[PDB]
Amino acid sequence: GLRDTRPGDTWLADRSWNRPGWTVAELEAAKAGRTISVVLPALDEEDTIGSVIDSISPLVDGLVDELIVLDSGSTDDTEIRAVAAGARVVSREQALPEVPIRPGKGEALWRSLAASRGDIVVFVDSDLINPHPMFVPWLVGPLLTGDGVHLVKSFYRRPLGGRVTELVARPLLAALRPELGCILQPLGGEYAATRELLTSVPFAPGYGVEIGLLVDTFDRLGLDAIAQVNLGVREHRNRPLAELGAMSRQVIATLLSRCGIPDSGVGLTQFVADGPEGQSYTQHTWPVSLADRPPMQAIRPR
Amino acid sequence: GLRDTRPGDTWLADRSWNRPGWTVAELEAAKAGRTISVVLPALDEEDTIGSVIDSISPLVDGLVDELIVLDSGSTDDTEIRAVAAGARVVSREQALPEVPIRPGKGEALWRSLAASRGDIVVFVDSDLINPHPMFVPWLVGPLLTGDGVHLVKSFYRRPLGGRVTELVARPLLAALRPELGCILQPLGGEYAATRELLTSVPFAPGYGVEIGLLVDTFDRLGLDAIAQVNLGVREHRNRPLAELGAMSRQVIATLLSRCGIPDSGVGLTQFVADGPEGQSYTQHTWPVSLADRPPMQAIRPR
Ligand SMILES: O=c1ccn([C@@H]2O[C@H](COP(=O)(O)OP(=O)(O)O[C@H]3O[C@H](CO)[C@@H](O)[C@H](O)[C@H]3O)[C@@H](O)[C@H]2O)c(=O)[nH]1
Ligand SMILES: O=c1ccn([C@@H]2O[C@H](COP(=O)(O)OP(=O)(O)O[C@H]3O[C@H](CO)[C@@H](O)[C@H](O)[C@H]3O)[C@@H](O)[C@H]2O)c(=O)[nH]1
Ligand SMILES: [Mn+2]
Ligand SMILES: [Mn+2]
Repeated sequence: GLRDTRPGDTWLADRSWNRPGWTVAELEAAKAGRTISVVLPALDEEDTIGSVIDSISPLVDGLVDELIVLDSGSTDDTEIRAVAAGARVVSREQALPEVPIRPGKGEALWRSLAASRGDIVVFVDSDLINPHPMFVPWLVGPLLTGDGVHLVKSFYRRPLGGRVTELVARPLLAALRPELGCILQPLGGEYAATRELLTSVPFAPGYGVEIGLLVDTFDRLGLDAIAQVNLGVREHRNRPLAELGAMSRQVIATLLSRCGIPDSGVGLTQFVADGPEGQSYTQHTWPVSLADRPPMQAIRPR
Repeated sequence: GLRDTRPGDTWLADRSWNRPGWTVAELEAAKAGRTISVVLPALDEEDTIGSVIDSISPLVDGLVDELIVLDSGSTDDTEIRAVAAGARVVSREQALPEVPIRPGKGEALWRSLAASRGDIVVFVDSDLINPHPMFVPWLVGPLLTGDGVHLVKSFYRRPLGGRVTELVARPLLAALRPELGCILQPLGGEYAATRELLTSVPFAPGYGVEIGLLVDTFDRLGLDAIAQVNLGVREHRNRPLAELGAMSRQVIATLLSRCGIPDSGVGLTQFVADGPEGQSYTQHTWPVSLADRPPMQAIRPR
């Protein structure tokens, strides 16, 4: 199965693979009643976002019913450059105005549930350098085929998550939810899920949103509702070791909470070397949230 | 305090620093009755070990009462090259013959308790490229000064643990034992402890030995028994991402166990890309142990 896989191949819970022999035109006919929304979380991506949107543009009005970019309060020219790419911009404020704004990616995705209409929601990051046009078709594929799959996770390859995936998320999963050891990229920003699922689960804060979702899906619906799809090659912003430490802490906090383990709520305090010889250390404490958002069905029922 | 630190500076639990104004000759007079043993764990280090031993050689017969290299079953010429460096070689077999051998670094250090005699034991890794001669004096310093310190941990700087320290150990500590957030390098192979402490605590398997020790020390004796000392510059073997994943898993397993959290015992399964395009994946499952060794006082009481 994993001895030969092509960009598009689907893996089911029961160690079974499937090669997709359809087109964008074929999947659209397999919809019938069900609608697809694509959401792009964005916090200052004025350089990359244009190219991201253009790859998805031809899908709109056909397969994709609506393309939405969720603005996490960008201070640069992201808001104006997204419109010029032919995308609809919805900020956190207008996505759900009657609930106060909280920082983090988890919020953005949670708020986008209220902002979107589609029966199926697809998330794609807006910092992707050259995304392949077939990304969205590949993610929706396993959902349109009737069997009871609610969450589609993607796996990718670095060109010629990263470290945090391989050292934090995956080993911790092996320790706490061993069944999810078959997930290759648990913290993948590119994934698709049905509204029925998304609106019934709580949404983890910050960078904990993905791993929270994965575990929540597995705990309620079992492994049989989760599928994996090969995308091929992924590339985005190169995060410094300092940032990765913070993200790890949030991934830990989110995963520990989903497993009924009390997390301290104490932020990761880092010690960055000042001078060349490491003569002194600058103390840096990243914030960590243990506050989930309630299932959207509790706030604004579809 | 951390605004200006020199190689040798000691940090106490109560956020207090001390600059060591003594020599190797001065500390030796401050011993009186108490003895020091230095242990070097070694599993195939035939290139580095000679240089490691030579740095510690002049301390023997004076400050260091005995220098012991604990052989973890090296297949190369480590066993013969260690003797030629003027070091005493004790394998796992002869360190404690009446207990069957288990693989991993944790075993090596546990067995070395039975093999060593000193009231104070100092551990230094044998894969260190150019260790500073003052390493051992710096580690024993806070122990010889009477106040109730039982474990001395070192911090270092990369030249011009690594990732696992910063992404796994430290954030997880912040989550589970928040007080140990002030520890800079929790997985440091260079450290010193009193026999009274070492023989009363269980010894974690594999690369979990250090973090297990740190937590066990903190849980029983509190933060007041743990001190930190600057060493300056450290360098060793550059471990590939695959290995680091395994180590992380063991660090997690060990830390989770010390916190009364049940670990699955399921090994981390990794997916390494085969070809250039990542056309297929090779499945690789590292072993993980949840088996501590009992306190040495239970096996061979000093
Ligand atoms: O407060 C925020 C922070 C980020 N983002 C957006 O989310 C996407 C991914 O953010 P990024 O910081 O680049 O994620 P990474 O640091 O690379 O972390 C990786 O792993 C995370 C943990 O699951 C995922 O959330 C990410 O998609 C994935 O890229 C980007 O388009 C951002 O604009 C927001 O909308 N709001
Ligand atoms: O089964 C083993 C494995 C290793 N070692 C020795 O232990 C030392 C450190 O091993 P290494 O694999 O180089 O450690 P790292 O992968 O670099 O891990 C870092 O972080 C670990 C987690 O605490 C510490 O054990 C290490 O000292 C520290 O170098 C070396 O002298 C080895 O010869 C053994 O004696 N037996
Ligand atoms: Mn990114
Ligand atoms: Mn090493």
